[PDB]
This record gives sequence, structure tokens and C-alpha cells, in this order.
Amino acid sequence: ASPFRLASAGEISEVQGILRTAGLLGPEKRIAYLGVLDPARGAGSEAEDRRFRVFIHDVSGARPQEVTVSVTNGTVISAVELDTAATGELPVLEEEFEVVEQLLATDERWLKALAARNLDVSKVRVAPLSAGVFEYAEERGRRILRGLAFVQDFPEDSAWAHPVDGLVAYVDVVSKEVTRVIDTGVFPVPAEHGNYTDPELTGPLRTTQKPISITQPEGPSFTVTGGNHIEWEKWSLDVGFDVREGVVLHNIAFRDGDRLRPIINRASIAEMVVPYGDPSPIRSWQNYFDTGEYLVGQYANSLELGCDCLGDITYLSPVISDAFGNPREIRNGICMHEEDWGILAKHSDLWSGINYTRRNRRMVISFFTTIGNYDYGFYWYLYLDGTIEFEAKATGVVFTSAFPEGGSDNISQLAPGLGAPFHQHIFSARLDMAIDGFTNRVEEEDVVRQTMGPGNERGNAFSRKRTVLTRESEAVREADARTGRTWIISNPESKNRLNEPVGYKLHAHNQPTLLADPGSSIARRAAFATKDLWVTRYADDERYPTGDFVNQHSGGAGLPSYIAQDRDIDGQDIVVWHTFGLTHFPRVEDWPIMPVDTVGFKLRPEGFFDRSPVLDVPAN
Amino acid sequence: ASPFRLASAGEISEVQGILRTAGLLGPEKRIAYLGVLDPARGAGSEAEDRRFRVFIHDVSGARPQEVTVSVTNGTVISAVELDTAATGELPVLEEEFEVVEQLLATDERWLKALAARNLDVSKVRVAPLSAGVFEYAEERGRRILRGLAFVQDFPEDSAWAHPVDGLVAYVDVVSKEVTRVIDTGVFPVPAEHGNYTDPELTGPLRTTQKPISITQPEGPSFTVTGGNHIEWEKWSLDVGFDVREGVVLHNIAFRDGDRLRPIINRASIAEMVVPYGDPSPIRSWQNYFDTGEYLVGQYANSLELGCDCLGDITYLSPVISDAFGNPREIRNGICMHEEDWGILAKHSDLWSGINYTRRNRRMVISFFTTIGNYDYGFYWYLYLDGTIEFEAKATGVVFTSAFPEGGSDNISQLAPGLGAPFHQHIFSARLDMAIDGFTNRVEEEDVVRQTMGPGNERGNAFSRKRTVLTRESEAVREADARTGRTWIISNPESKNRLNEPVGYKLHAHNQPTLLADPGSSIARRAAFATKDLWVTRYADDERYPTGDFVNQHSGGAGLPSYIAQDRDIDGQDIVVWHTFGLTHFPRVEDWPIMPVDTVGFKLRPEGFFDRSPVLDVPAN
Ligand SMILES: [Cu+2]
Ligand SMILES: [Cu+2]
Ligand code: NA
Ligand code: NA
Repeated sequence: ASPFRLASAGEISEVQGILRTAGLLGPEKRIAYLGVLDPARGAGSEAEDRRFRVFIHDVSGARPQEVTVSVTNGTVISAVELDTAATGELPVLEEEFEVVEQLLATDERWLKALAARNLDVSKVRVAPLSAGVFEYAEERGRRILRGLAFVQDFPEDSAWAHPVDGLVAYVDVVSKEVTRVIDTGVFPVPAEHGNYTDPELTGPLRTTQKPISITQPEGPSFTVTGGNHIEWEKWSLDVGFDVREGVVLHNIAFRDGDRLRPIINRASIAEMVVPYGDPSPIRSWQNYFDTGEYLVGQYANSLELGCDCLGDITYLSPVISDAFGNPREIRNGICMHEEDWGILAKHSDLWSGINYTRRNRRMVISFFTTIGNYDYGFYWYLYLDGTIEFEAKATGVVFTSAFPEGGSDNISQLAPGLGAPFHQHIFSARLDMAIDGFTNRVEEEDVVRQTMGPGNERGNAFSRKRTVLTRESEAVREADARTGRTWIISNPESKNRLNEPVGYKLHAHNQPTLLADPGSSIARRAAFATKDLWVTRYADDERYPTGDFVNQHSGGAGLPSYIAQDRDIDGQDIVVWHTFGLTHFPRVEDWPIMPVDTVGFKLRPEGFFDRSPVLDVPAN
Repeated sequence: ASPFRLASAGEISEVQGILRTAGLLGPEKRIAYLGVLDPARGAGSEAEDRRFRVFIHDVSGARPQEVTVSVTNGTVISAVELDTAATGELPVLEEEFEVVEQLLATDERWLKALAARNLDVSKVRVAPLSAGVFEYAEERGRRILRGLAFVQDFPEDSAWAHPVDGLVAYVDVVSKEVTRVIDTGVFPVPAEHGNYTDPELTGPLRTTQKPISITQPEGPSFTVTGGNHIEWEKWSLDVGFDVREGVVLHNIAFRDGDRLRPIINRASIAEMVVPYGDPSPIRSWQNYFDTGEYLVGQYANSLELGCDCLGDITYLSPVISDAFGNPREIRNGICMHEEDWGILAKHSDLWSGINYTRRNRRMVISFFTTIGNYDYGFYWYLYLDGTIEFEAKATGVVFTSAFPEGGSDNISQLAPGLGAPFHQHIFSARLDMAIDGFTNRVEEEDVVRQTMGPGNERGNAFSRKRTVLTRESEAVREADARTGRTWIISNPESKNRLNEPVGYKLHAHNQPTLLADPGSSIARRAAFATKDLWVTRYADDERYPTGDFVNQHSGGAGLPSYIAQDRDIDGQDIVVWHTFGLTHFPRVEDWPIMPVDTVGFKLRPEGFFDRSPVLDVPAN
């Protein structure tokens, strides 16, 4: 019955059928994006209307369409032709990934470049890389991918060990033409292999790890109903999945006594970008919007038990559309489990004689995706004490280049002749807040140092200040770790027993934001990534910090355009957009396969509850 | 055989006997501190000399002594009378904790203050609190504790719920005299109880938590030999214990192929301080040096299985001296176990067809201590990939006050009439570095932004810079989160296969440092806490950032005095001292018992290895 249930195979085939019936999905049409829309505000009173949004590409060169379908009613709600030169190209299609290498393999310029390097064309892999927006006028309105080459010595070889530097090509994937081949000169192709399953490189595998067994003899403490509604240790939520964003959490709420108290209406990673910091023309255009351009949900891994996810795991297997509108299941694509999280609370009191210890646990909801060389784990955590956390785990194989003779200020050395260009991985979490309901506001809280003098004669006092962000023009904020800056989302109309507005405090990691010059293309296309915190007034069409169409799309849409409306956010339905990222100067230890590194944020209750919410946790 | 083995009961009784035989431990003497000394540099060639350092208090008012004993040889090496007014008072004695309440209970001023508040003296608990150094000339050279009162309604009541504000007393614990009783006026004593085991407050305990079972059917993957030598997944170390510092790690090294490579020679928390930010004269003197004044090791909890430590646990039971020199075991005072730590590395490669996943684990070495209302867990972690981490977990009951009518800039409200003064918990980790041996140096690494222009035409480039800290005068450093500042400890004479100096990078959390005015007593006594990173040249007598005697000791010793020597630290035997802390504005959720909050740091290999050190980790 829930309007927040996962899309079923049946719903996707029905969208296909409705589109077909309406003349919108003939043999030249391809689905570049398909997802269910969230219910409108206040729609719980009315009956279900499951609506799906679809981006339809045309392989014959016709203009694409954005379409909204009511699968409940079997109707097309709206269909509009897109002018991609204006509003952006559609996301990269799975089927286009092979096309760059295939077209290049019979191009005389490409073949000349490979021959100059004595490389067998049959062994040259070409990465299908998003193009962005630079100085090439002919690309405007065209679907372009750029190709960088990597040699694969044999079918099971890791091509990433053998980058072909000094060479890049641009391809029109619709007209199937190579537009440019740029050869700045030969670099040595690094020769050492990077095969992390080859016994010659690993050596004898360790025999020293004894098993760790994690079981739940009575099963898990969470329940799953209606396919994707979770109840666990007072928490209530619905686990959604979208082909762009991946796992999306809806209706995060906490049962405090008899009352189900909303906290977050929708939580997602609404964008992620990987900007590269190498000024070589071979890579200086490189910025991968994994979410917006590639769609991270689409590439979610099937997660194997006792391997990717350990313990008593409950899986969801979300369904997505293929390019023709047929349903495709991602088997075991979402892991759900609870785990022990050490000590929750502890005190041994001298005066009372009472010794007290309680254990913590967390509910974990995760998926893992692969985008070329990169693999990312997205983890959401709910804790007994009311804390909500997100963590991204970055691994995979580092994107490589040649390491220049005489070194580099923008590339590190991994192996003889092998370089790794500096880059960032920067995420945007979109938190549609609902602290005790939708009437919310945000304050920036700084620590306040005090001067020794009257009222503070010993020079020990310190304090804090809170500044309400009243309108969108004032709600673009930066970190200040030195002053312990955080942001509190409160409900000014809902007070705790001490007559204080209930709230949650966002604790950021205060990692560097986007490093690129403010006049660059990437600073404009990923403007969200230049500041740590944005607050907007909720609107149903303000979904992504980069807008709906990121691929080959200049600035003009996304967060900078949203906040220009300068709307009231002081006790209104608001959305927090938190930028957080990793700045990566690759180390030798990252090669030939990278150990996980992490980044994230959390929110902790701040006068939300009337006392600790975990007094009723039992011993042992 | 190891000179780094834990002290045995026999060694402590032997120190007692040697001191007795030498005339240094008659019936009026009390041991305030006793611990084993680390071996001297280059002492591995010579036979064992187990030496113990002892601080001896005299209850008859005679001057205390600092004594070094060779337990191996049965001799007193050195004994020196201390002038405490100059060099500091000895640590607070366990036996002094009851004395403040006992003396106050028959003092007419104290009794008058309690009678003004209608409080039964038999119900008034008095916390024995360190005094620090303020404006009271008569305290110089005297052992003083200050007392703050809390009412206990019945034997099992949590007194912390019932602070008696407006009242403080000062007591000479040797002469057994009350020096001052200060009553600034009556405040209401908060009436609600804070009894977190009372069913009336907890409500019915949850029945929803299903068991989680963590077992190791073949046992743990680590070995323990010689009592305290750990070998685990290429790591090698010795787990020490000291009554002041608690768990101390020695000889942290990693077996890389055939070579045992040192990383850290000694790691400890060498100080921790809890400064309060309430300018009321009742608490404005409050700064608890839990390590330096109270000795955190002394109060280590006995940790219960399946409760404090979960899984297949190996315990150490360290032995300490009581006040008379008799050995006392802290049963199960140190937990050691390994645990699963999610995904280590993962890649699913399109071109090779190879899908690869490996799991991480960490070795955990921990203890938990209780200092009055506070309880702290100290956790050291070693990871498969070479990462070393420390985490402090803070819990217990918040230190309380009245909440003033009309509010406070320096105190938060927890319950009706109940306040919690703002404070910090600030730790100093002393890391005696040995990156591939003792010849080490530290660089500060900042991210470097670059301007769009020639050489960077697209405005995408970014870089980094490293600054070697060459001498101690240049090695007092602050955080800069915005520029991604870290510190790399390298060995300039030990190069990896890429001809780069091997190293480890310290990643701080960049939390605020000491907030107090720079002219305060606490800014001088805890000078270390004002800056994030200090580097010194190693010396055997530079043990604590606050010096040997912290109790009632002004500035003059510790880190500021050490670095004045301006010694060479560029390719020398050096020590890194990292300040990190929590700034606590207590929330209603912290009452009546605080959920754990955490702070820490980690160090990751940075070109230490020639490639990933976890290629030989097996599947599943
Ligand atoms: Cu990276
Ligand atoms: Cu605290
Ligand atoms: Na909202
Ligand atoms: Na050293």
C-alpha cells in the first residue's frame, strides 16, 4: 500500500507499455533514465498515484524527451522535447561505453598514434569518459565522449597499469564520428603489471587469519514490511532506490514513547563529482559526475554474502529499466543488517556503588557501485542514541597516467613510469529536513572565545553563538573547524520539556572543498562543491545541486539558480545540501588496488529528546 | 626476557623491600606514583636493568621524594627531596578522596552553609577536586583539594542530579584543616532524580534487541608471548601499562617481507585535561588533569566479558602499587581482540572480467577508566593496511551545577533547575617516532590552490607543499582544515623503491584547541593544549607535556620549556605531541547518563611500502 515502495518489474513494464501506446517509445528510442517520483506534499489523504519520470534518447539524432507517466492511471501526464544545447545532454547510456573504442579502432589518426607507440590496436582499451564543456564550439548540442587509452596485455590484465599518455580522442556517439584526435607526443607506456590476483605479485597468501563468525541465532532485530519499510529500535524509514542517486532514505522518524516523530523526510547523495587537478591537456577536461552523468544506481554491484556484507544480512533487489524499458533486477543490490557498535554508555559510581554498562548498535543500509576504475560504497547508519550518519568508502583502481621525467606538481608516482593525477571525490548530500515536521530552520553555531576581564577574571569562560539563516541569500555557508562550526536544524514551533526548540546538529568533517580556480568550467558546473552548506526552500523540481541534465551542461541550473529566489527559510519546509569530499594525492600504497578510504558526516540530536533516548536499553 | 614486559607483583614487592631496606619507606610514607622506566637508548646490547620510578609522600608533613630503584640489582639509584612549592605537588592519593567530605562534616562554616539550604550533612557528598594555582598565597607548598557538594537522597541515588551551587570549600589534606569556605548565596538544589536504573525513569526495558554473537571458532589470529608481546597480521608490539598514562604501546613495527620495520617506538596519552568554561567563582578554578593529577591507569575498570568487551577477548591484568608498596592486580584491566572492519579493497573490472573483494580487520587494545563522574575508554587500533589509530570514548555522568534563573552563556540546562557547565576534554598523544628507525623528520603538508593562467589555462590544477620542521623553535604548529593540513613523519635515509623517503601521515580531526584566554592559569599549565602539534628532540626526562608534577604546579615545565632548547629535529630521534579534544556543550540527551562521544587521530603509511601491503590477504 505504501506510496514509497520500490518500483516493481511490473511497474517498469507498464511504463514501457504506456510509452509505447502513446507513440513515445518506437524502435529508435532508448531510456537514459527512469525513476519513480516521490508523492507530492499532502498527498497521503488522496489515493495512490505512482508517477515515473523518464528521459528518452533517440538514436536517429532526433531531440530527446522528458516524460512523466502515471502508471496507476495508464497515462502520459507530460512529454516535452529537450533542446540539449540549452538544458544539457541526457546521461551517458550503458550501450555507448563500447562505442568510443570501436569507432577509434578504424580511425586513421588514432591508428597512427598507436603505431607511433608500437601498440597493437586489438590490445588498446578506451575509457568512455564524460566530456564536460570547454572551448570546442562543434560539441554544443552533440553527444560527445572523450577517450583515454590503456593497454591490456592479455584478457585478464589490468589495463590501468598501462596508460597511454599524450593521446586523447573525442567522439560523437550518435553520428558515430571521431571529431578530434590529439597527440601531444609519446610517453613510455608503463610496463609493470598491476594484477592483484597474480601470485607473482601477491606472493603466498596469508594463512594467519582465523575466522570471525557473526551470527544472530534469533534473527535480526529489524523488520521489513511492504518490501522496503524498516522498523528498528524505535526508528522507522523506507528504503528507496533510484538509478541516479542509488539508495534513498524516506520518512526517517523515531518513536519516542507513543509519538512517531519525523526527523528527515528524504536523504540522498544527490551528486558526486571527481575533478582532476592535472593541467596536462590530456586530462585537464576530466571531471566525472558519477551520479549526474553516469547514474551510480545503474552500476550497483550484486553483493555476495560473507564477502561484501558480513553477518545476518537482509537484501533488497531493486529493479531498474534497461535501455528499451524492460525491467532488470539488481540481485542483492542493497544490504541491510544491524551490528554491534561497542559501548553506548558506562559509569561506575563511587557514591552509589552502581556499575552500569550498555552496548551500542547501528542499523546499516548500503550499496556498492562501480564506475570504470572506481568503486564506491554508500553507507547509511542509524544508531540507538538517535544519531544518523553517512559514510562513503572509496576503493577500486586509481586512474593513471605516465609519471613525467623530472617529476610533477600535479601527479604522484606509483610504480616505475606510472603516475596518478591528483583529484578530489566530492559528494553532495541532500537532506530534506522534517525535524518534528516540516516547519524547520537552520542556525550556524560557532564556539565563542572570551577575553579575561570583568565577569571573567580568571580567563576561563567560553561560550557559543547561533545565527539563524533567515533567507536563501544568507544560507550559503563555509566550514570553520577552528571555531567548531556546526549547523543546527530545529523546529521553532516544537519545544522540548525545557522549553527549547527541538533540533539536530550536523557535524561535518571539514575536509577541503572544490580546489579549482573559481573561473574554471568545473567551478561553474559543480558550484555546489565550492561551499560546505546550502539551505533552500523545498520545491518539487529542485532535486539535484547540478540540475536535471549535467552531461555537457554549462552553469545556469542547480543550486546557484535555486537560491537566487531568495525564499524564506526561517520556519519553513527546507532542504540542507552538505558538500563533503576527499582530496586524493595518491600514494604508492594505493597501487595496484586501493585500500578503502572514507568520508562522511553525521547528525546528532540536540535537545530533540527530553533526556537520553537509550535509558530503556537492557543490560547484556 | 623482554625488558618491555609488564611489571609483576614480585617486582613491586621488591621495590617496596628495597625502599624499606634503604630507610625510604617507613610507616609515614605513601607511594603516590610507581612505574617501570623504559630501557635507555641502545640498551638492548647490555643485560636487563629493570628500573622503577617512585614518588613518595609523607603524611607527617615532611618533604616528598623522587626515587629511582634498580629492582634487578636491589639498589636505590637516586633519591631526591622535592620542594613542592617549586616543582609541583605529588599526584592526588586515592586515600585523600574521602578526606575532603570528612573534614568538612565537622566544620562550622560548612555546616552553616548546609543548614541555610536545609541539607542533612549525612546526605552531602563532597567531590575531592584538584585545586590548580590561583590567587591564594597560603596554598603554595601545601597539598590542597577543593570540594563541591552533591546531595545523595539515599545510598543508591545519583548525587550528580543534586548539585549544591553557590558553595565551595578548600582543604589542606595533610594538616587536615579547612582553609576556606565560600558561600556566594543559595541556589535551589535540583530535585529530580537521575537514577538510570530506576524503572520509573527508564520505563519498561526494550524486548526488541535480538542477540548478536561474535565468535572465533579457531581462536584469535594474534599471539601473546612473554606476557605482553603481540604479533598480529604482520604487526609486532608490546603492550605496556603505567599507573599514570594507562596503556602504553612500545615497539610498534610491521613485518614487510623478511624485515621487521619500526614505525613508532612509544605511543601514549601523556596528558589529558578537562577545563571548565563557567566563570562562576564556584567552578572557575576547575581543570582536571585526569592523567597528570589523578593517574588514569590507577582507576582502570575490571572489564566484564560480553559486556565491556565483546567477542573472543584476551585480557591482561596489570599490576600496580597501592599506597604502601604492596602489589594490586587490576583484573581484566586491558582488553585485546581483533574485529572485522568491513571492506578493505574492492574492484569489479569491466575489461579483465575480474571481480575482487577483500575484508578488513583491526586489532584493538583498550582500557576504560573512571575519574569521579567521568568514564573514558582509550582504544588503540592497528589495521591490515598499516594504519594506526587512537580513539577516546567519553561517557559517564556530566558534571553539574544549578541552571541560573534567566539562563547562562556558559552552562546548559539538562532538567528543571539543573545545569551542565561548558567544558573541553583535551588529550595529548606522545608519539616517540621511529619510522624505519630513529632518524626521522616532520613536514607540514598543505594543499596548494593554483590560479587559472599560463600552465593552467583551464583553472583545474591543484597541488601541495611540504615544509620541513628543522628545529624545535619552528615545530609548534596549528591545524588548518581548510587547506587539508597534515603532518608527515619520514626517514630521510630510508627510501622506498621509487627513491622517495618512507613515511607516515598524521591525520587530525581539527577540533578546537584550548579556548581559555592566553593569560589564564590554565593556558599556562596546559600550554600544550593551545596548539595542535609539537615536535621535540627525544630526551629521556621529557615524558609529559605538563612535566612530572602537575598538581598545584604553575607554568615553568613541560613542552614550552622543552622546545626552548631549540634542538635539531631534521633527521634525528624525535617525538610528536598531538593535541586533540572534544568541546562539550552538554545537551539534554547527555542526561542522566551520557551516550559515548569520540575523538582521536590516525596515521597512515605514505610511501612507507613499495605497493599495497595487503595484496596477500586471502579471499573470504
Ligand atoms: Cu581518489
Ligand atoms: Cu564532556
Ligand atoms: Na523539508
Ligand atoms: Na623518536
